[PDB]
Amino acid sequence: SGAIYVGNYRVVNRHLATHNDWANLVWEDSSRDLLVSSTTAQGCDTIARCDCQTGVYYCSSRRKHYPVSFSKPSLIFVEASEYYPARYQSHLMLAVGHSEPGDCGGILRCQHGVVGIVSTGGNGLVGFADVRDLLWLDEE
Ligand SMILES: Cc1cc(CNC(=O)c2cn(C)c3ccccc23)on1
Ligand SMILES: [Zn+2]
Repeated sequence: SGAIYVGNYRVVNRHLATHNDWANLVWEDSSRDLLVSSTTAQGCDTIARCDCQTGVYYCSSRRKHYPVSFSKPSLIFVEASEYYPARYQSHLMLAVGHSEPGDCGGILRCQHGVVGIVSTGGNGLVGFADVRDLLWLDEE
């Protein structure tokens, strides 16, 4: 579990969105595994605006933050899971690291801020849904 809290927005994995998230929907994209809902209180997280390929991610199944190198956001084939059939997921970055289904929502960050959240995994790889291209998260 986990979310990004920026301005009056809550960014979560679309497959973990609650009824309250859907009832207060701002934007959602199934191909990116992202859903954004509105909040009453303002958030503390800052979004990175860069093309970094190194950062640190939070792994709840180890209670640890790990430094990783990750690929640029791309269209990648993801194996079938409890939440999606086997399909191509867009704006996805991969790194070598541990992850389990429940690690979804853990933040990946760099020197400029939040880069994305854990979304996929298996076979010693961890995949992150990028949010750096969503410029509207900083305004409105
Ligand atoms: C132990 C162990 C090792 C693994 C292997 N990781 C996985 O299967 C998954 C890791 N993440 C972040 C996912 C998201 C959606 C669906 C599956 C996964 O799972 N349990
Ligand atoms: Zn950066």
